[PDB]
Amino acid sequence: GLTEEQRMMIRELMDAQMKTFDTTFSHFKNFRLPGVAAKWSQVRKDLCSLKVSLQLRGEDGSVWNYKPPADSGGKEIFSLLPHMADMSTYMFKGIISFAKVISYFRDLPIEDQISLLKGAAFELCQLRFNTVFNAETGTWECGRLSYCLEDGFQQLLLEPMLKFHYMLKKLQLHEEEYVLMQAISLFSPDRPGVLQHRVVDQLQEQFAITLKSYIECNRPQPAHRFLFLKIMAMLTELRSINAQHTQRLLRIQDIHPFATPLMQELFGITGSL
Ligand SMILES: C/C1=C/C(=O)c2c(C)coc2C/C(C)=C/CC1
Repeated sequence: GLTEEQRMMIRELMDAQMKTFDTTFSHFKNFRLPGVAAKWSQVRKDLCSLKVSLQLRGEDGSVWNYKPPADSGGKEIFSLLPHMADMSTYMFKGIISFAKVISYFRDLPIEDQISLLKGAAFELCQLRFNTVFNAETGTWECGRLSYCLEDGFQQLLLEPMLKFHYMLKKLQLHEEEYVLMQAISLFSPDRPGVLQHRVVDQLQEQFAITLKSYIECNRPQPAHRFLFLKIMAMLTELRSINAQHTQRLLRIQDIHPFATPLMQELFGITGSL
């Protein structure tokens, strides 16, 4: 029940997703691993919000498992930051590649392309991570790497990022709906520095209309009443989570540098003290 324009739009997004989302993480390699005054108090609270163990399954069948330390007043809270920076960077590269495939995106001026990616890279990363999230085990399954939430569940949903992943996974979205959420997030006209606000706003509206129509044509079930509005509310929440985590990372970065050059570029860090 979609127009030909809407069908081609979804096709171009799915194509970009297929080409740029390495769902097995096969090419995530050479990453770092944890080694074998009121600022610090808040950096202490900032880091304890995402507490995961790490599993690495080798091709040979071997398994390495890392359990993180407890917070005990020292630098041990930073042990996983280089690894997560390498992951973030790998994911960001895929997101940048995704955007550059999309015709609606490459037709924007280069300055707006950069402003949009700076604004949304983190959000599209989280949308992709949600598709590998296992809500039954509290684990993001990234091919041969697994990230498992330390253990109750009601106390984990207090952290906005974790509640987001559980609540989004519960909607049981299709691949097509995930990629339309990525586009809606990517084409946000009100990111800092955007100049073609009107063109970007018009593109975002078309992506949201496509998503609304996709759901109407393919989801008649009572469980999916208001699904479009639930998705748009999650995107609003994702934007809030994005803002929280940008401030959170800039605080950590300020006392304990860890951002890769790509992250610095995305977060506006110039390289000068
Ligand atoms: C909440 C959370 C953190 C992240 O969003 C990132 C980022 C960003 C990079 O690596 C991770 C680890 C990962 C397995 C994802 C979900 C857990």
